[PDB]
Amino acid sequence: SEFKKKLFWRAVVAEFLATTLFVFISIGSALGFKYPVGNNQTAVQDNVKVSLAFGLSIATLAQSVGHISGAHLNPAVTLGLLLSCQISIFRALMYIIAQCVGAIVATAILSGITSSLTGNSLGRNDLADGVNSGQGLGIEIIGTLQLVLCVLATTDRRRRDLGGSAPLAIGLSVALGHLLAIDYTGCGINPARSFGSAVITHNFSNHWIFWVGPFIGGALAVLIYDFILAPRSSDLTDRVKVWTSGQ
Amino acid sequence: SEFKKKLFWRAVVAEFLATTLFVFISIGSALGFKYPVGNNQTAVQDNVKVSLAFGLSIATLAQSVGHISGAHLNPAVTLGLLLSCQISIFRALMYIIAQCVGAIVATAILSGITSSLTGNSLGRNDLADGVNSGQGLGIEIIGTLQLVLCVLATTDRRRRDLGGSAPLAIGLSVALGHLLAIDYTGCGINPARSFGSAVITHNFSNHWIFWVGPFIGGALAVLIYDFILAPRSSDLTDRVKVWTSGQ
Amino acid sequence: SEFKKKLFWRAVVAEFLATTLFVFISIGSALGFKYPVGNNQTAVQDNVKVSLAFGLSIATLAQSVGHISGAHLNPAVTLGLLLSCQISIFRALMYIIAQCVGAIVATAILSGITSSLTGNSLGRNDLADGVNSGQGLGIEIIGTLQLVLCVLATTDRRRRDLGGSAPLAIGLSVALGHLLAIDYTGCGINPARSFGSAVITHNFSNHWIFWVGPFIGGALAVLIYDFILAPRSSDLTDRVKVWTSGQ
Amino acid sequence: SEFKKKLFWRAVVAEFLATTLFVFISIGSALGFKYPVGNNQTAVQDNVKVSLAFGLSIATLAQSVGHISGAHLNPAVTLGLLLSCQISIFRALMYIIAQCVGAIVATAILSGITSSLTGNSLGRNDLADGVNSGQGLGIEIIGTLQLVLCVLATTDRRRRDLGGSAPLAIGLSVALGHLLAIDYTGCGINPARSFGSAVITHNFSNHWIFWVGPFIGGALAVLIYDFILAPRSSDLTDRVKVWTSGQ
Ligand SMILES: CC(C)CCC[C@@H](C)[C@H]1CC[C@H]2[C@@H]3CC=C4C[C@@H](O)CC[C@]4(C)[C@H]3CC[C@]12C
Ligand SMILES: CC(C)CCC[C@@H](C)[C@H]1CC[C@H]2[C@@H]3CC=C4C[C@@H](O)CC[C@]4(C)[C@H]3CC[C@]12C
Ligand SMILES: CC(C)CCC[C@@H](C)[C@H]1CC[C@H]2[C@@H]3CC=C4C[C@@H](O)CC[C@]4(C)[C@H]3CC[C@]12C
Ligand SMILES: CC(C)CCC[C@@H](C)[C@H]1CC[C@H]2[C@@H]3CC=C4C[C@@H](O)CC[C@]4(C)[C@H]3CC[C@]12C
Repeated sequence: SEFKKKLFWRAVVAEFLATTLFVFISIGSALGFKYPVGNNQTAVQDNVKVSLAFGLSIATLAQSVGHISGAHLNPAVTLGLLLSCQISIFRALMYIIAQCVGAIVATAILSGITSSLTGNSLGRNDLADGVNSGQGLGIEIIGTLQLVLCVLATTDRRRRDLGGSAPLAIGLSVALGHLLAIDYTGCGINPARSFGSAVITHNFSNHWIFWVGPFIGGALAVLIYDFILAPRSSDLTDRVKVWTSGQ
Repeated sequence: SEFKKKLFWRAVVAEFLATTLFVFISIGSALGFKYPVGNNQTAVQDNVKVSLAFGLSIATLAQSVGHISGAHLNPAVTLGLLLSCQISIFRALMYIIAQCVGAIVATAILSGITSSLTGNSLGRNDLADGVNSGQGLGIEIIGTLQLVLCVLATTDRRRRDLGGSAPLAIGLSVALGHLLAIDYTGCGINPARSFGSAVITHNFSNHWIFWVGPFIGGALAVLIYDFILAPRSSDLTDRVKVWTSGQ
Repeated sequence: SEFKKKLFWRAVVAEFLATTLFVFISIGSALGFKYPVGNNQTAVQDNVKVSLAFGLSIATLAQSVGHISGAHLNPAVTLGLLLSCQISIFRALMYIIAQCVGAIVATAILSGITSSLTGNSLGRNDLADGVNSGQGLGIEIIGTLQLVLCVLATTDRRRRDLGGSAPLAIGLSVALGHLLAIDYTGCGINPARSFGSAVITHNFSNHWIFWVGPFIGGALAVLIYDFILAPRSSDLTDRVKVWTSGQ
Repeated sequence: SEFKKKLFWRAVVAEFLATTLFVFISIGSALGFKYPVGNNQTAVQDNVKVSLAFGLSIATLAQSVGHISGAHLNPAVTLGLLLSCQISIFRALMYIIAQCVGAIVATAILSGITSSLTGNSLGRNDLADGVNSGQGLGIEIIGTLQLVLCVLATTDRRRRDLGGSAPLAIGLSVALGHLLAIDYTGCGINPARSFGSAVITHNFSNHWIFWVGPFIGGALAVLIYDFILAPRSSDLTDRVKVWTSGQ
């Protein structure tokens, strides 16, 4: 069905390119504070700068490819939309693969560009001092929960009171998550974004947190928005059939 | 009437969950500047970061549950909407109870997560040096007045010139209040948000300010918007009947 | 005509109250960096905080009273709308008087609240070191020019491509002007806002700049938008009659 | 055709004036951190302030002259719209000339205003220490690519899901590019903006990067958005005829 449709592959390529741009721009803005290399200054990372960079990248790329691919740009958001029965399993898998490949390519290109930084971590997400696995896991769970909840509520298609720009809302949610989690874990929040940095830097220390926590948060957000707050008056079998049909 | 309706209880649970997420994310972003614990640095709290975190949390959760619960997320805003005769007394009481419980739960969860911080105040609102009870009370009154005025003017339902995103407007109002009041009192502005921190930290010093001042500001905003600027051409008895009817 | 209409006086009172809230909140956020008084720290004023406070105050109060008074909140913007023949002369004079009185009241209330600050200038706009009268005058002219141009283009009523929130656009224009002019002159940009601080602090040094420059910028913006970019296909006599008719 | 139309010349003058205002305000906000001159402090440039100034200037001027000139304000964006066959070659050339002249005039006026700064570079874009020609070229390419992609996707005219303010989206894209590239190259991103500073400061060191990289990024964005993601079902000859017809 969707395997032989041109629009599906265009959406996959759009997700790949937009994830590449998002990862590259956001991590490049995150690593900007270490420049100039020659100037010896005790520069402090600005959380507002990085959070706004992530949020505006999400908003801009969502405005770019919302009508083309739905503007997922996150394996956790894609998995949440799969669990809310909006996209097919094959589409979700292709989106996750494209996002991971794009993040890896973007991180490699940035590491080539930012090769002058000694000991460059390429914005790799890791636990800060004083934060163990459980606390960072909970922070990631809450951030991805609010992000997936915002995504689900924005793309409900049953609401006539919606106003403003949906890409702006998604970007502000991402920026909120970053303002929350940068000081704690660097705000992984995106399994592809952390996975690309882990692959390029050859460091997978505490990498399971940024793949499990976002998925748990997305699943909790789906459970809440679909069975507590705004239930849908449809049979479960029909929504399960969307996984094998994609419509 | 509303006691036996499923939608009312779904709205109450939505208010509870959204208040939990708001309090947790906002206070976690406020306490982020103290990390890493091992690194001994004279870190300075960024007011822009905390104000944007509060505002974007308000905007995101309002976008999430506006069609479900009305997106109050504030005992002062709920009391103002009660005094403007838009919601029933029972609904207002349930919203206040849910917001307080959610704030307490969020503060407890964050204190569990942020247990590594020595002498962690959990973002407890208190008077700064040089500010007495009256000055902080006035600052809180003005901030809650502008917030409740924005909420009332946005949800007027008689205006056809409204544009953009209403959750964005509410979030920007909250961020404005925080930019005003963080340096003075930490911008309590929300009786549930301060109440949860006071309960968890077992400190109620000058806690009456953050419960009286927001209520006074909300009442003043209701009085202004309903009897000076945009009066409603309806009898007072019919609006009083909304308290016992909820319609 | 308009002297005996209730809506005109409600609009005047709305302008007064919104200008009071704007001046109070914005200057209070500007003076926040000097707290705590007891703590001896070399605190540096954050231009982003003050600019965002001014912009969000403008946006929130415009969202509050746009349908009531038109949300001028600036003697320069009011004079520009008078010169673009949208409001009457009496309405413009009443708006200017109300804005000045509200700014004076707000500055007095804040000085009462911020009395603990030694040598508190109450956010009085003055020329910085290295900037003479001409340079600050030009900066104020450009800032008010872009602000009045944005106000005129937003409230054109002939454009069907308008989107988003107009109060948000006006607030972002104000924040842009502040990001431009805070380091130079403190971004007066509003004759009432500077006038209130000058009256309360009993200091009128270089105060003519903040009353002449904004007016010149507004007049230039009106001239441009009405005779170079988007001319109106109406006789000049009919537009002059709006000054004595108000319709 | 368009040479004898008044609206075309009004659009050209609007582009000139808006580019002048954009360059002047943005570079003035960028150079604000060096004041006061007499006060000897180790002031650090705030990237958030400069990025927000650029973005809000773009958004405000786009809101001002979108219905008049299309709000290009960038030779790279104008070239991208020419390559996407939306504007004529003569219109693109006139827009580029007007933008360059306006940027030169704005930089000269600001240098007159900011003459008190010793060794004032007038915000001239140059490679930072540790960044060679290739890395800065790639950063500029990516920033202009995302900017032109956002511009093309926003002004598609085939999308009915668009919401919010398009000038706000363009301004947020510009602010995102600045948050990315300020630490690396100062975020040239606009050939006119860098060209004016280079002409006024009489320094063209590494100036080819800020004229080649933005053009490459715009061309890549046009290629992507027009042949990979959202192809148009029209013959190439008809779109080529727009270059000589302008319709
Ligand atoms: C992503 C695309 C569209 C734009 C960026 C690609 C180009 C400009 C980038 C990507 C990889 C980069 C190279 C990566 C590594 C190095 C080694 C270093 O010692 C000198 C610079 C050099 C040789 C870089 C030059 C610029 C470069 C070729
Ligand atoms: C709110 C939900 C959905 C997510 C967060 C819940 C989980 C991940 C949090 C909440 C309470 C947390 C615990 C609170 C206290 C402590 C004691 C400390 O010495 C080690 C960590 C530990 C044991 C935390 C581990 C993580 C934890 C269990
Ligand atoms: C504007 C309205 C709605 C709210 C603010 C008004 C009230 C709370 C403010 C305005 C003026 C203020 C007073 C101004 C001056 C002083 C003197 C000082 O040594 C102690 C505090 C005291 C006595 C302030 C107390 C609080 C105060 C009374
Ligand atoms: C762009 C327009 C609308 C507003 C700005 C124009 C005016 C106010 C500006 C532009 C050029 C400026 C002059 C440029 C250079 C100098 C030399 C210096 O030693 C004293 C100030 C002085 C004499 C400036 C005074 C103010 C000035 C005349």
